[PDB]
Amino acid sequence: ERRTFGSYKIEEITIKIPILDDGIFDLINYLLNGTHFDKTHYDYSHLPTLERDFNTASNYVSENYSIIVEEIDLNKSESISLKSPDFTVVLEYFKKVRELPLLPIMCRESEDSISEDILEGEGAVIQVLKMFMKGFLVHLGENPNSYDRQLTIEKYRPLLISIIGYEFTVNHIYYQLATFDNYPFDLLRFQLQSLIDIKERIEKDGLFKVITTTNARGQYQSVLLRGINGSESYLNLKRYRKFKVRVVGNVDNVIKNDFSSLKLDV
Amino acid sequence: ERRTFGSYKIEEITIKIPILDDGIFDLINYLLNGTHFDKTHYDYSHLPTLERDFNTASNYVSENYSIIVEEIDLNKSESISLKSPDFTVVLEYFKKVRELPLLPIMCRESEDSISEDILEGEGAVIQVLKMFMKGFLVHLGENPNSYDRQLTIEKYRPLLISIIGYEFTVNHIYYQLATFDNYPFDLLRFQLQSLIDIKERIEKDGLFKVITTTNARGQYQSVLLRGINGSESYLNLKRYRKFKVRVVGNVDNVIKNDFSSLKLDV
Amino acid sequence: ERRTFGSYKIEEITIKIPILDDGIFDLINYLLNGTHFDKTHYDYSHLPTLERDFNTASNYVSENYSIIVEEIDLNKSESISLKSPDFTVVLEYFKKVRELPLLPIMCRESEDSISEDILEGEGAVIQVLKMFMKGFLVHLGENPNSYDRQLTIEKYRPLLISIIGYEFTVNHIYYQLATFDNYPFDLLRFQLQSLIDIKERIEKDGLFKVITTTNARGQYQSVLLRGINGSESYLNLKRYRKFKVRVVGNVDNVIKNDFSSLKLDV
Amino acid sequence: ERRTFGSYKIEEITIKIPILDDGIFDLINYLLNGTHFDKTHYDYSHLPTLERDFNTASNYVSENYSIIVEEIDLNKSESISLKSPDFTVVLEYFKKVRELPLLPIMCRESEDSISEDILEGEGAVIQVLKMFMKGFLVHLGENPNSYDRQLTIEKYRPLLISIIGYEFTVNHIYYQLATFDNYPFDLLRFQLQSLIDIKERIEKDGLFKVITTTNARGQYQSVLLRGINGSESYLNLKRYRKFKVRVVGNVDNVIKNDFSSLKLDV
Repeated sequence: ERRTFGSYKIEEITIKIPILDDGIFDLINYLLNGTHFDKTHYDYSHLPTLERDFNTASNYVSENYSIIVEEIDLNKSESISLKSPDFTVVLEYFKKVRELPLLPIMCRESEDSISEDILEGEGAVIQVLKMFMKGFLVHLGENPNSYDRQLTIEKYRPLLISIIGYEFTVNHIYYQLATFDNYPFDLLRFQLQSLIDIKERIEKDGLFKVITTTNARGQYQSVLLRGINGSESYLNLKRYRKFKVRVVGNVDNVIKNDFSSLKLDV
Repeated sequence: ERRTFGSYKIEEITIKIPILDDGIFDLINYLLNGTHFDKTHYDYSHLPTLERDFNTASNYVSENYSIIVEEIDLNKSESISLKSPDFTVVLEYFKKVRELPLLPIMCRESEDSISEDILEGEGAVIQVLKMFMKGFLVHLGENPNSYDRQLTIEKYRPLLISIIGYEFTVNHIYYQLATFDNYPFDLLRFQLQSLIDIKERIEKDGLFKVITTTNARGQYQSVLLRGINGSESYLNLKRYRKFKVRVVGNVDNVIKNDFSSLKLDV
Repeated sequence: ERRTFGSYKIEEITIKIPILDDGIFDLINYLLNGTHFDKTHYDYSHLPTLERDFNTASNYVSENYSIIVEEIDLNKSESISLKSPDFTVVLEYFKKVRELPLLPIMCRESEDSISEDILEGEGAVIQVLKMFMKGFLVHLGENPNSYDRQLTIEKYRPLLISIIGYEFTVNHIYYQLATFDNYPFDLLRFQLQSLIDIKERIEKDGLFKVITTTNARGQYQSVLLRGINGSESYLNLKRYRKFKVRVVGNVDNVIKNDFSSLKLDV
Repeated sequence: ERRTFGSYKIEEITIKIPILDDGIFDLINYLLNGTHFDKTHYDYSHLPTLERDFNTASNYVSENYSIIVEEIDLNKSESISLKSPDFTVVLEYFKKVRELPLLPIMCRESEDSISEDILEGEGAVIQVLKMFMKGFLVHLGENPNSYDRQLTIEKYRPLLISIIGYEFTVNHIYYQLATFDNYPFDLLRFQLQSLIDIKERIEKDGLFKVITTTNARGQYQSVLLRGINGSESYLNLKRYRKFKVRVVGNVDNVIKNDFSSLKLDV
């Protein structure tokens, strides 16, 4: 059941709406386990240095996951969630509920205080995801679909966001990609080229804004990104699921029998 | 939207049951209109003399259809049905209901009284359908499916029946094919070869039996076929429908754009 | 209650979804009556020769509308609809239901048989709409909104289509604009520039495809456009309404009174 | 998200009723925290000595609030309420309920017994609110609305009441303003001028009346104000809420792109 890396799939439901398979839920679980590409469900010539970054980031995320795996109850569904711009994972577990800020880029006054091996671990993670998106887009271009006009990149926004955060804590393409979660596929297929213009001044003074609402029972902090149009968008939760894969098995038919051979009447 | 002749298609529905597209409902309508293969929704090298028989039978069925088209009301859905062994078509029409015995082979005491042109018309029809089935089976062998074990030939039984009727009013393959409407696909894919054995005696004395039930309000006549096992099966009605084809259009994508060309960061 | 020509407006509803006001329903009614710009609900320096084309097309559409106005019953809501690519209007009328193919460009084997005054009338209509869209887009750029990322050009597709039809029966911009009814606003605000590439070959052989489905009770004809990606889209109905304008009246306040004048205590 | 001080806002709801935003709920919370104007959600030239009184009163209210903050449970919505004429705040708190008489002016036989710093604190509070109302009214005059005829000052009555209490425990404008909670906006916009006449005799003998009803389970005390018409009104509870502010963010669009530049056909 192997597949190319960074893939997506399209499935139909009707009462003919399609839905997309991301390559993330499984990707998240793989990074949870530190699993290596060989023992994965996964033609990568144009993917330079893919494996070393892959497995280094897999291990780094593996121990980070273990950091909270240690506390987990035996007894204590799966509805993993992600938050921009510190790109934090969110879990739940019942008897029959935690988080981790994978890439905190909002404020880091430990540029040299944090050890360089940890920094390289995060850099490996962010580059891995960067190339993962590059693969996902190559995949989009490689095969077009009837349903290319029905959905948007919207899931992947925060990852691109994390990219630009590193950019400030070290671009035009990834930024403007992030700017439109609602952006459609074949559009990008058309105008990957001229995505060049804000020019310098709206990002020299912070890429994002931070606002807290004093809800009188707490302090709902929130991050408010600004996009190259010079505009803004609130960051929002996005609960995940993952489709229960079909039992279907490959036909792999070998008989390929001839029919003219049989002495049919005429 | 062209396709190969004699095709079938497989469609999924779930609350993952598949259903088959026959190539008959459309085929019936085409024979209704006498339409020629060029102006059809339809790689036929192994189909000898296909076109001349095709269009001759199309015309013959066209006038036969007109025989009852003349009487039809303007105002007076579509639920066409077929009956073995005279292979009769059945129509309905409402304001917002007839039949025709296309190939009556039960009793014909007009072997020379019926003109030879009419006889050639029916022979063209029966051969056309014969090759149509041969194509359908070549199609089955050409592409196998996950769902090859889920359905049977059951729709096409009466046509094979009509074949054997001509055989008596002029075989092993088509007979035994007809014998099992419940017969599965890939089985035939396996054992097309040895389908040879009843030997002479159960068919010298009539291929079928005829029984009428005196239901006290009418005489329900019925034909009871016997199969090479030396067994029997009652012939049954089979109401038809036809799926409302999807609006889907061919992507026919031409851009096939490169991606390494864009100056992505790394 | 005057407004600039070719305008749009944005209105909120919630149980904060916005909806757009087109400038079409009213525009359609104005062309129905042949009304001139002076006696309209409507800063047009950059609109060359606007009035002469405006009123000529208004008159032409007025008589064309009268062509079916003559037959209308006294007694016999309003749910006007439009169809590409002949860009036909659709009406209904009850006691307490027609159409007209305004710009038939699918097939016209009367290039010189049709008088030149009629041809100039249609050309005036199509240019009028062309500039109307140019104004609509200037309007989009002039004022951006919070909700610029929530809707698409989708209403106006067929008009752009009619444009390209004239192009064949005499471009890159209007074509690619039409190609994406789902296209978002501020995107166009960004990349109006580089919209240049199919190159010659997919449009030399017909801009559109025509397919009829033999639904066994009729012949549902349909037109299937192809877009610069080399892809396709089915053309679809779009029922219209028009919001019942609010009773609101301009405050136009004139008092602008001072307050420090009153002998407030401190 | 800064705004001018003492503001109000107008919001629409329909099944087009408007509602007003006060500048009080937030103001109450700010005085709860002793917050200073700089770190507030808030062009004040005509506001003399605003900041010193602002922050002094903020601190005074802050400790007064702390007086009951000390007792509050950790675990133990928000429905703050105010009562004239001692202008007392009212709170509630649940697991998942107190008051404070901010400006008791009904009876104070401690004119010199109460220290002068406390007295200056209350005087700062009352002047702060006095100017706050003056700003609110300047705001009303500065921008008029369609809905100026749909609501009344009714929320702010008790504050004006507290004013007149100080007047006795040290006017025509603030008194008559208080006299009509049901008074409409643009009226005041018209006749701020001649609000002069009861003349001396109905207020020399107490501004208000006090009546207790022996409800046989308690003593429901109540204060009964008298207005310059020589009439009366019972003082009433007014439960508060505060709208959950919209997530909306400022567009702050910067592109302001030209359109004639693109080589549109005509």
